[PDB]
Order: sequence, then C-alpha cells, then structure tokens
Amino acid sequence: AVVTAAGLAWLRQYLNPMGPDTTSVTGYPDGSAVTTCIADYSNTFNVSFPPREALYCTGSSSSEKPTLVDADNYAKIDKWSNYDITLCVLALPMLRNVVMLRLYPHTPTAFALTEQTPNFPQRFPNWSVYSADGTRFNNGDEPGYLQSYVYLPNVDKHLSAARGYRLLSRGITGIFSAPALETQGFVTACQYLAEGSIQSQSIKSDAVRSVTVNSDGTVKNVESSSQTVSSMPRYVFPLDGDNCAPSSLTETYHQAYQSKATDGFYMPVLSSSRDNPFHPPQPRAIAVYGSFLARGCLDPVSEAHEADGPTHDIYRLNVADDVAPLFNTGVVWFEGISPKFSLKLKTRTVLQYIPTSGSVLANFTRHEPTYDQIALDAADRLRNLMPHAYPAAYNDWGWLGDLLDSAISMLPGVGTVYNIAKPLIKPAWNWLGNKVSDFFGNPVARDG
Amino acid sequence: AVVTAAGLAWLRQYLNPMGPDTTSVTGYPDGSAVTTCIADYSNTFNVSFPPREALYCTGSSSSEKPTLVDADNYAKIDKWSNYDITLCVLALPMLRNVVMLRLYPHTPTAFALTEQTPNFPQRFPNWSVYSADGTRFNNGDEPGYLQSYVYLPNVDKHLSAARGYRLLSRGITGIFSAPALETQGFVTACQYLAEGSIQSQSIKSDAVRSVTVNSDGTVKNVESSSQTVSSMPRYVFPLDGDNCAPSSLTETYHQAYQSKATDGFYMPVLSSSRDNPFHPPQPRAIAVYGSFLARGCLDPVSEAHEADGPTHDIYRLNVADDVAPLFNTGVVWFEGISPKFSLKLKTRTVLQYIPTSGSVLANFTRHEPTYDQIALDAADRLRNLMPHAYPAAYNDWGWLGDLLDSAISMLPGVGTVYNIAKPLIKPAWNWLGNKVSDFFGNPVARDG
Amino acid sequence: AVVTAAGLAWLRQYLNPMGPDTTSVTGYPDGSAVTTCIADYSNTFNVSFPPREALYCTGSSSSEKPTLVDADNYAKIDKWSNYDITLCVLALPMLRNVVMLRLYPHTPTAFALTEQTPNFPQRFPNWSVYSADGTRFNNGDEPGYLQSYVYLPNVDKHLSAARGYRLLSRGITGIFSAPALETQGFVTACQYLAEGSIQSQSIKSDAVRSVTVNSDGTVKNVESSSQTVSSMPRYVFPLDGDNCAPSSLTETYHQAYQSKATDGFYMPVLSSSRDNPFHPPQPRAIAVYGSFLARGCLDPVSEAHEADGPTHDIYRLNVADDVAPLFNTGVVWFEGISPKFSLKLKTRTVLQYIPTSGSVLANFTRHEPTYDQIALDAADRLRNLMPHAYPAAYNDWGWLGDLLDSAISMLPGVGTVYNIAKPLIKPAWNWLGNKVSDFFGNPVARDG
Amino acid sequence: QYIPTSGSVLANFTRHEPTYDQIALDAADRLRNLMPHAYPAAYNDWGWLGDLLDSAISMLPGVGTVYNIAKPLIKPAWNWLGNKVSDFFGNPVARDG
Amino acid sequence: QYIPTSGSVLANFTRHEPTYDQIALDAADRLRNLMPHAYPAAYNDWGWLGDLLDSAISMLPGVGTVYNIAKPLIKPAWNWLGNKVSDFFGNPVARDG
Amino acid sequence: SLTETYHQAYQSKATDGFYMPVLSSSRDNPFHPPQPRAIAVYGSFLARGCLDPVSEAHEADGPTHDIYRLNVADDVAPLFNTGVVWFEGISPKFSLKLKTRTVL
Repeated sequence: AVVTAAGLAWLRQYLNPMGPDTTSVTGYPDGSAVTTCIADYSNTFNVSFPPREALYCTGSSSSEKPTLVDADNYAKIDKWSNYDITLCVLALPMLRNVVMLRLYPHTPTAFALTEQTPNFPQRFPNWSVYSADGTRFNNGDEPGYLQSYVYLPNVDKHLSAARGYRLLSRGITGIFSAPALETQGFVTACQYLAEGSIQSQSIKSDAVRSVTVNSDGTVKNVESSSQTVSSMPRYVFPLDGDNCAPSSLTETYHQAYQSKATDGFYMPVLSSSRDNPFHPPQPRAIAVYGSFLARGCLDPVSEAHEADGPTHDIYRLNVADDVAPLFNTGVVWFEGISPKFSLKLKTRTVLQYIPTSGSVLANFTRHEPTYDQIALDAADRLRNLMPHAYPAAYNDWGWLGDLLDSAISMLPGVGTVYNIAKPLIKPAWNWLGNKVSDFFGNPVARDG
Repeated sequence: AVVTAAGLAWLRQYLNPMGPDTTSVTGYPDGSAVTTCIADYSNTFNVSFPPREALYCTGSSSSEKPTLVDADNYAKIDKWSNYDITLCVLALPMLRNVVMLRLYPHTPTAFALTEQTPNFPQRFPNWSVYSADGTRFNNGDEPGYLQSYVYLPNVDKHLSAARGYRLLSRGITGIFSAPALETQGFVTACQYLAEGSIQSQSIKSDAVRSVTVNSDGTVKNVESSSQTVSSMPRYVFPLDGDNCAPSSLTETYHQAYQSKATDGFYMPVLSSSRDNPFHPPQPRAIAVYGSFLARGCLDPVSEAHEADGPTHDIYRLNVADDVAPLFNTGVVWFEGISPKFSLKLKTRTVLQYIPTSGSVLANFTRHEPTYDQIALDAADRLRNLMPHAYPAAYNDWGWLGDLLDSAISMLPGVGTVYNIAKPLIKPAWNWLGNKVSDFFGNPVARDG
Repeated sequence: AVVTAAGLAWLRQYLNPMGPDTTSVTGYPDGSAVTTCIADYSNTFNVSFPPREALYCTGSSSSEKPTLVDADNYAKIDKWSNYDITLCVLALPMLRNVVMLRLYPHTPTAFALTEQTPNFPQRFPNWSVYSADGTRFNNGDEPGYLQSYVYLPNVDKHLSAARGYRLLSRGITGIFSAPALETQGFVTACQYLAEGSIQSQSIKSDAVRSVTVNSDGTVKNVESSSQTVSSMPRYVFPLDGDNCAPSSLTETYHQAYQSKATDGFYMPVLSSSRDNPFHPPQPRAIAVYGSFLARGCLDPVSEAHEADGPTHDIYRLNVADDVAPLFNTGVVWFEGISPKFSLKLKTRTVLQYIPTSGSVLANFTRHEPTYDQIALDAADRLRNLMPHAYPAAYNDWGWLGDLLDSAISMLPGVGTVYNIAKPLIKPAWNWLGNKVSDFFGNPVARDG
Repeated sequence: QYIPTSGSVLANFTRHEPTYDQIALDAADRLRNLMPHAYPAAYNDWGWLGDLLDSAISMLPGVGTVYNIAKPLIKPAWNWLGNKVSDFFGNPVARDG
Repeated sequence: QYIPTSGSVLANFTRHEPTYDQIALDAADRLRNLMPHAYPAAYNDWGWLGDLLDSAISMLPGVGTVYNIAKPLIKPAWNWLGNKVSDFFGNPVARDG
Repeated sequence: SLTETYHQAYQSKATDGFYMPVLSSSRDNPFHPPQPRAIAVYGSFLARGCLDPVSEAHEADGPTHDIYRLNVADDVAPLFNTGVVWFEGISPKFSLKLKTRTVL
C-alpha cells in the first residue's frame, strides 16, 4: 500500500543513473527469487578531433587486408578542422557498443548511412571514414564523415557467462569544453522508441545455366534456381534515418532538449514498457531498416512480381550485439562546434544477470527478491512526462524522489493513503533562455 | 480519479465509430507528447451485381498479360443472376484494402481460398473470378465465385509519409436494399481475433545436376542444392477459413449478430489488447495460413524427414499491406440475397500518425497529449461484452456513454467515487424475433 | 472488490493441479465471452528399467530403415543394471510430449544432447539409446544413456480440431518405489522459465562448380551459390543444458526442492506472466539452443566474416509440437537410484480450447465467461514465492486457499475490505531434515 | 447428458456438480401440463418465465412455501392469428417481439 | 482554414469543433485598433496578453460583463530605442526578454 | 462528397422525399434593383500563366478559369445557400411532386 525502500531506490537509479546519490545498486522490483548479479559499468572517454594515425578506411581497399590507415588524404580532414564541425552520437539500445559517434564537416540533411557493408568498423579510439556521396571510403576519395563505436569489453565478457540478462538503466553524459573564445555551438538531444526486431530480408538465389553441347553430353541443365529466399536473420532497427536531423527531432518531440553547446547533455535513456523480463544472451548482426524501393505487390501485379514485393533496403552495420528491447534510442547533435573541441563522454549502464555456474558472476550474487507494484506503476506514469535530456551539470534534482515520486504515487488507481502530497504542474525547460521551471514551478539556477 | 472528457470521447469513437455524435476526432489516451496527426477516412461504395465489363480473370490466362476481361462466359454468371446468391465481406485488419467482398452463387461450405497465387487482384469497382473447383479462373472454365478488394488510396498516400501509425477505430456499415417483393435473405456477422504474424514458410531449393562426360570435362558436379530454406517473410493471418461459414460462426460466438437481410449491419471492429503502441509503416505481402499436409517430425522419423516437418499451406493473396495488430477480424454473410440487390458500404477508419517532416501531415498536427488510465481500463472491460454487430440503422445508443461507461467505470479496481451508478444486466440481442433488450433491460424500438 | 468463486477455483487448480479437492474444472478468469471447451488430461505411466525388446537405436543404422532394436548389446545395459543409476525428467512446455525421460548409468556432469538429429525418437514404452560420447548410437557402440518421450495422443487429436488454445495448468507427480533395502537415493527438482521462440539458424548454400571444357561448350559456370541463408523456422528453447545438472539447479534456485528419493515429487508447473491469451495451434519442430562456436562479427572482421557471425549450435530434437509460451520448464533428478526401481508418473494437464465447428469439442462447450482481476493479481504475487516442488504425497495444503490466498489478496494495490487477514512469514522447506514449516510457521507432518 | 466411457473422448470433458433439487422437478411437473406447445419463431426471452412464472408456481407444490404469495396466475390466451395474445399474467405481448 | 474537397488530401485531416463566440470577435475588434504594429524579434509570451489584456477588455463590449472591474487599462509607451518601454498596465519591460 | 463534407447533410431512403428550406448566409438582406444577367458556372482553370515566373508574353494568359455559360439569364438572390439533392437508385417509372414556395 506504500512504495518500499528498494522500489524507490530502483526508481531513482532508473530515472537518474548519473545522480550523485545513486551510489548503491538495486535490482528490478519484481522479486524474481533467482540468484542474480547486478553489474554497474561506468566508462569515460575523452573524444576530440582524431589524429591521422587513428583513422582507417572502410572501402574495398580494406576488404581482405585488415584496416588501412588513410594514405595522407588527411589534408582534406585538416581542411575540415579549419572550420566549424558537427558531432552526433547515436545511442542505440545495443548492450555493448553503447554509442556510435559521428563527425561531419557541416550539418547533414539527414542521418544517411552507407548501403554497402563497411569494412572493419572501428572501436572508439580509432575511427572509420565514409565518403561524401554516402559510400564507403577508399584512399583517394572525398571524405564525407567519420564514424566510430564506443565499446565496453567487460560487458562482452560478462554477457558471455550469463544465463539471462536485462538492462536496468543507462545514462550518458556529455561534458563539453572548448578553448576560450570558441564556445559557440548548439546541442540538441532526443529520445524515441525505435523497436527493432529479428527480421530476414528477402533475397534471390542464382539460377544455374549449363549448356551441355558435348556430343554425348547434351543434358542442358537450364533449371532456374533464381527463386526468392530469406537472408540470414538480423536484428533490424527502424530508426527513421531520414528524420534524425536536428530540426526534425526538435519539431517532432516536445520533450526534446536544446541548449547552447557549452551546457553539454545528460540523457537518462528510459524504457518504453511496464515489464522487464529476463532474456538469454543472443548476439546478432545489427542492421538499420532503410526505405523500400520496389513496391511489388502493393499494386495489382502477377506472380512474377509477387516475390519482389515491398522489400526495404537494409543497411548492414557489420556489428553484432544483443540489444535491450523496449528501451528508447537516444540521439544528440552538437552542431556548429569549434573543431578543437573536447567532449568527455561518461556512460553508466547498470544491468542484471542470472549467473552461470562456475562463471565469475557466481561469486557476486545478491538475494534481495523484493516485490513492488507501486514503483513499476509510478515508472510507467513518469516515463511519459520526463524530459528527454538535461544540461550536463544538472544532477541531484530536488523535485525528484521525495517530491515528484511521492506526488505521483498517489495517482495510481486509488492505491493512496496520504490524502494529497503536492500539486503537479507542467514544467517549462527553456534552457536556451534561462527561464527554466521544474515540475512544481520552482525556478532552477542554471549554474547548478 | 475520474474519466476525463478526452478519454470519454476516445472511448465513444472507439466503441461507436459511425455514431452521429462522433463528429470531433480525438487521439489515444496515453499523452504520448509527440506531434501527431489524426486522420479520418470515410468512404462509401454502392456494391451490386457487377456487369461484364468490370470482371477480370485470375488464371494463367492473365499471367504476363494484364487483366483479361471475361470472354463472354458472362452467360454463366447471368445464370447465377437468375437465382438467389450469397455475399460475404471479410474485414481483415489491413489498413488499406479495408474489406474483401465475395459473391457466391449459393452458400459455400467453408471460406475456401485458391492455392495458386491469383493474377492481378482487383480493386472494388472491378472483380476477379475464381473457378468452382477452388482454382484460378481462365476463360472457358466454370466460374465459382467473384472476389474484390475495397481500397482506400488516401490511406496509402498518408502511410507513405508517416514515421509511425496506430489505428484508433474502424467501423463498417452495410445499408442493404433490394426491390420490393425481393427483401428475402439473412445477415450474419461476427468478429474474432485472428492474430497474424510475420512468418516465412519452409521451402526447398533446386539441386544442380550436371553430367560432365566431355573427354577432358568429367567434373560431374552432382551436388545436392535441394536443401531446406525459408521463403520470403510474409504477414500470415491464421483465419480459420474452414470455419468462416455462417453456422460455424453463429454457434461458436455468442456475440454473433443475426438478423433478416434488410436490416443491414454495423460492425464497430474492436481491439483485443490494452495498449496501442505506435508502429512504423511496414507493408508486407499478406497471406492466409492454411492447414498443413505433411506431419513430418510430428512422428518418429529420421533426419531425411526432419526438414519436411509440420509445414502449413500458405495461400498468397498477391496483396501487400501493413496490418493493424491486435484488432479483431470481422466477417458477415448476406445469404439468400436477391440477385439484384444493392449494398451501400460505409467504412470509417480513424487512425493516428507521427508526421514526417516536410510531409503533408506536418501541416495538420494536434498537440493534446491527454493521459487517462480509467478510459483504457473501461475499454478493456467493455471489449469483452460488447455485441459484435448491430442493425445498420442502429446508432446513437442511449445506454452508451452516460449510462454504460459510467456504470462500468466504477468497477475498475476501486477507483470509484460515486457509490453506485446503475446496475448492469446481461442484454439479449434477439434481432430476428424483435425481443431485443439493452444492457439495462430497456426494450429497444427496432424501427430506430 | 472481492475474489469471486470461479476466480478462486481457477487459482486453486492453477497452483495445485493434483490436489484432491480440484474435482471441478474451471477456465481462465478473463470472461473471454467465447464458446470454450476445457479439457482435462490425466495420465499414468509406470516407468521402470526397460527390457531389451523396447529399446531402439538412433544412429545411422536406423536411418532409412525404421527403428532397429538393439542387437544384443543389452549386456552392457544389464551391466548398468548391476549398479545404481540416475533418472532425469525434463518437462518442457510442449503440449504433447509432456515430459522427456532419461536414464543414465551415473550422474552426468551436464544435460548433454546429441548434435546430430536422432533417428525415430521413441514414445514412452519404447526408448532410444545414445552413445557415451554424446553421439547417436548404432549397434556395436558404447551406450551412454536412454531417452524417451511421454506422449499424450488425445491432446494431439483435440489440438487438431481447435481454433485456439491456452494451457490452464499442468502438474506432474512422481510416486517413487523400490524393493525394501533399496530405497537409497536423492531427488532434486526445479522450475525455471526457458522462454523459447521461433528462430531460424543461419546456414550456407552450396556453390555450383561447373567446368565446361567441351570444344564448343566452354561456358564455365563457376558462380558461387555459397551464400548465407536462413534454415527452416524452428521453436528453439534456450534451456541451459550445461547447467541442468543437479547441484547447479540447487545452488542457483532457492525454491528448488530436495529430498530423499522415496518421497517422490510433485511439480505444479507455473506460468511466468500475467496474461494467458489464446493462440492458434501451430506445431513446429522443437530444438534446443546450444552454445555458439564462431564469434564472427563479435570482433573486428571483414564482410567475408560478416555472415558467419555469432551462430549458436542448434540441437534438433526431431520432435514437433506447439508449446505453451510463458510457462516454466521443470526438471528433476533421481540420483543414486536402485536399478530395479519403479516410478509412477501421473501428469494432469488442463487446457482451454475454442472449438472448431463440427469438431468433437463443439459438443462439450461451456459458457461461464467470468471476469476477475483480483485472482490474476494474486496469481502474479504467488508465482514468485511458491515452492518449485513438493513431496509426492503432499497435497490438500491447509495454508492454501482460505489462508494463503486470503492473506495475499489484501496486498494487491489497496483493493482490500478486510483489515488484516493473517500475517505471512517466509516458509522453510527442509524436506531432508524433517524441519519443514509452512507459510505461517505451522510445522507440517512429513507423513502427510 | 452422458456417463463417459473410460478412454473415450467424453472422459476429457466431465463435470462434477451433483446438485440435488426436488422443488425444481415438482415445478417442472406442474408446468409441463400448462405450457403452450409452440411459439412464433421470433418469440424468446419470455418475461413471465423464471422470475415470475417459476416463482409463482413454486409456492404451490405441497406447502413447501416460504413467501406468502408471489403472484396470481391466470389462464393465458395465445391467439397468435388475431394479435390478441396475453401471457400467464394477462400482460399483452407485442407480436413484433 | 480550409473547406476540404472530397477525395483531396485535406479530407483526411478534418476537425469538427464548430464553436460559437461573439465576445471573442468583439474583443478582437476592440484590440485591433490599439495593438502595436510590431515588436522586437525576441519579444514573445507577453504577460499582459490574455489573462490581463483580454480579460480587462472583455468587460467593455456593450455591458456583456459579469466581473465588476478586471484591471484599469492605460496607454502603453513603446520606446524601444530609448529602453523606456511600458506595457498596457505601466509595468516596465526588460528589453533583454 | 456532400455527405462526408457537410454534417448537416440530409440522408434517407428515397420514399421519404425531402424538404429543403434554403437559408441565408448573412445578417442583413438589403434591397436590390432588378438586374438580370447571364448566369455561368465557374469551372477550373487550365493555364497557370503568371502563377509561375514568366514574361509579359505570358502575363496576359494568367490564371483564367473555364467558364461554363448556361445560356440562361436571371438576377440571383445574393447570400443565399445553394441546395442540391440526389435521388440515386430510383426506379425509372418514379413520380416526384416538386412543390416550391418562394416569398419575396
């Protein structure tokens, strides 16, 4: 009839993963009564303009050969460094490869992605170059942008030796800095559910064509193996790549965060469902689900055009992972950034495991199978009204917890004992104008 | 603690889409806080016995050639027109292609469907003929029945330029008429959840068989490519085609509607779940999931029979669409109808969009992110006791809303303020006998 | 505001299927308002050490030929009968093939399973032999263990003629006996959710290699059909076969049941979710989802290694069924059993159907569409704290129902009228030590 | 009703509600002798049936009666041809329903 | 606003809220004649607008008035060049916002 | 089109007939002098003309709509609605008694 302490702690870490108060770590409030190990991964990366030595090419040049460093086309990228740039991070729900960084010479019209599968995508300290025309880059081309993945190795090691898993919470912080007189820029951030699924695209086999005109060999096997089959199953994400542009996100989502670049960002990525069931580790090739080109049987056609129906283009990422379902996909855009910037990324991912016997996790188990429905209902109610992001320095929210959670816990059904906790009003997060008010109208000091 | 006005309006349009009071249009009560555009499509079609000029054939005759009109086999169909006929409409949850009409010379034993993929299925003003033996019809055969799809083009155009969608409500009205002294007939209607899914049937590749008996060419590539792979993914509907016959539906479902033909029908198709999450547009080839023929590994067998396990026959419809999940499939049967009938179909589909930037929908957005749990709980409670269909002239239900919704909104949990609203009793919808009573025992005037 | 009688009866049969009081049969408390037929299958099997006449071999020997009896290698299995043995039952959620029995000469390190698809798996009265090295057994090999499936034929016949189904409850009882002075042994039991899914593994096609060196035939079709496609869809179960060993289950699950062998066991397998929606019959080849061997694109690689990513080994079972989703998988281990034992298995499966018209079920329909949310919430709350198994003779629990259900029904939300029912404490099920206490601290008489 | 044979199909659809009632059987005896032989096809859900007719008649059997008087019972007139039909308590019926 | 043509795109985005109001139209007439022609680009979300200006003016039309007095209305002085701007109720405005 | 566009639109079975009291669209009804003129129905334009960047040579042929002359002259009552009905699916041997009342 009242929220427990464990449920409240879980709610606090789920809504504010990077909060200074969230020192202890607690599991999902369903009391699964299973030996579980809750792991907390905190990582920091100082990303800046990459040097030439950590910059590989994805074209057919590095096809069978391992990664090829740029053959001193780095002059063009220095030319980029002359002017202002744009920096995007895409936080897909992938467990490892927490975020994908991308550097552009100037703001793109849309989040384009290469059709051909890239060669050797690079973990963060290295990058991989893509051409201006949306194609893989070989040496002697026109560089279009740089891309890299931020990889957590310990997450891989632990997901290896685990019977099941579920991601408890994840937050990303973006402490931004630049030399004085070069702080100009804007930061935009937005979350949105991009629910992927295990799908297989429709492909075609190759018909065999043999002409036996041997004197006694005249079989003439001309059979058509050119039928339609299914490619290997891949986890496809329906991220609206054509609408990941900054203005699109701003006008489409009203919880979208906007500020000057120096404020950084802080995205506590949130769920999109009520329940968080355990899942077995299941790494799969990730792909981004593009737009279809052949309508096919969307219009009156014959059987000959039955097969080539509405087949969407699939962009292979050449990256394999098991994703956390039902979590939002986040994305920011640091547009108009000085080239000699410095971004301190700080990611905190806390997630639960069912340890495998004899594995490492078996020595760090925790038996606190607490049950709580009030906390889950409150999480459902808040998910739909919490801001998408915050300034990087914004933590330890006074309204959070003793005020917001208490004021909202009275609403669920009539599971309420305290008559009234506190009236709740619509906040106004005008970070650009310094006219920000919290959920109870109390003005916030933008300095803190 | 009380249902809002927006939640009540949504409930009203969800339960009574064709209601005269439902003039305003409102979105789903979850307050998604996303720019949304709610579109209302109202369409009217005067379907009657088709003339010869709008009647194409689906056999191999129209395989590569476009649609072939019937080569004056129309004499047999006139022979149909001599006697009474039967008319079925199948309202699958497909977004476009709202319903599928079908004309039979006499009542079929079951909803048979052709095994071979038909050639050029026809939008409504045209029809396509199928043979009596359940096969595609070429000219010079025995016509078995006529089939057509009712297509909404604006729905296609809007679903093209939309990031996400969800179907808010859908209703179909069947105003029936016939010349005086020819009103004889019966109408049956029934809804039932036929939850389709993206599945791929198991098919076989073609083994290559080459006999190199050339003097120096003697490789003899005899490798068996005859392995088992997956066909292209299709959205399959498990509609019990063998049990879509009228009597089957009547005896199986107790909410099934029955009346004399002149009364028409009015089906407000209902959901089958609590939540209605947004989905990205995803047109796929629709198929109807038949019955399996080879048991395969359902019995002790070897590996040679491991592959050909329980593979069900799949009936390709040669029609592509993205379906609204979790909504019921409706079906009626106008049996014993005079051949020179006239049915005015009136479909109203209201559904929500997340507009794509620059698209048309972006100019017609609506920001009313209202939240309501009472309305959703009431919808869950009602879905399970609302009649499947109504007489065509039955609208503006007095019991609906101020009485039924109020009387039921007290039940959910104990989220109740008013002590008692009104006792609720089991209605008796005896439309044939003119002894109909509503949810509170008040007799209804069958005239209105 | 209070649990109904039908909801309470459903809860009782769901928690205690083999309870003597559960004579009447009741459906799921959601009031689906559909004609339903609830079927109860009670089966008894006296399993013992099989004789030579009912013992077939799974190797390539019985590949095209039907089952081959053992060619008097039965001497080795008699040698097994000299010493103590181990007996496992695996209760997967398969509707038919309720359990899978397995006999070992001595306790295995893990639940190994053959990589090659076995030949003709045997229904219970017959068994099938597997080699010691984890391979299929042909005559003249070293027998490793025996395996069989317990098959319910009536379930097959009824699932054939049914539009939809859902499994209401299932219980398995293990009355154990042995000659006097041979009762030594231990019994372990455990349930755990192993949520399977329809998956297709990634396989490769065979590239065609033709060398036309005919004088005029020099086409030289060398095209590579060796691409990557998807195998047929199979229902894969992620059962942690490497951790189905007894000690693993004991230390991993704290609700795991342990006792001396003579006590038998009684597993009321439980759900893992709140809702139990109807599903259409959908038999599929079952498979057990092993462990992957090729990391593939889990590490930086090229496109040539993109395809062969993290592909897990799949163990085909050569058995087809449609499984009940969201139910736990149970497993016991009778370790250190005398060879001349005798186990009376008693399985009770009660499950709901939507009858097909004209089918047999249509004559045994039941219209009691009762609705109850309190019962479902109570079931959710109990699922997480009920013991996994019981001694075979333990039924008719006093704490169950009038005490446990009443004491717990006050917790859900504040849907509570009676102020306090009874305090609830943590039970201690120390069946080995005869110090067992129920949910209210009342000591239980191990004799009853 | 059936008594299922073991192993037969009926054995999976059994029902244990062995309720006993003599009042219902006596009422059935009393009604059998005064119920109309047939009805118009559309005539169902009789208002007089059950809460009225069965209650009004259940007081008669012997003196197995608790409620003093339920409702007076009169002879109905089923003149379906003439549209002058009256039920067991004189209430005119709408031939449409 | 549009009156959609049948079958056209607008037909899928219609809105039925035929609200009637004469007070709003009269207030619009009264304000049109005294509202400033333009504003600084950053000037939005006027505090005086709506709850204050519209309320204070809605009492004037005829005597269609329930609230006795809302707020006295004075002539504003929009001296944007000199940073001496005052709104319709004399409250100085911060030129920064 | 009329049914879905107008919510005050009347629909019924044919036997019910109809009764349209055509209404004004304005507040005032000032007197006007008789002024018969050729009536025409204003169709849809075909030549965009200066709706797009063009020269003077295409300045003249701007957005000129097709006009359908009715070859009928009258003076119309301004500000009154235009009514329209449709008796669809009528038996050929029907009989419609029109009764018009105009007071002016």
